Amino acid sequence: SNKGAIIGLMVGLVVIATVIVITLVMLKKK
Repeated sequence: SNKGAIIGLMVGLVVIATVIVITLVMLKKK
C-alpha cells in the first residue's frame, strides 16, 4: 500500500492519458 498516497497524483494523470490515446485515432488516418 505504498502507492496509496500516490493515488491522488495518478487520478489526475490518468485523465491526461485519455487525451493521448485519442490523439492516435486521428493521426491514424494521416
